[PDB]
Amino acid sequence: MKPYQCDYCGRSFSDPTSKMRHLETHDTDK
Ligand SMILES: [Zn+2]
Repeated sequence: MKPYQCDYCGRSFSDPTSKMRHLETHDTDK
């Protein structure tokens, strides 16, 4: 078991897919 957590969020995603979208769409400054 290894939680796919976000380095900035501290939130553990149990799925690499949504942890992926969440990490790439984190780039929503504009
Ligand atoms: Zn995040």
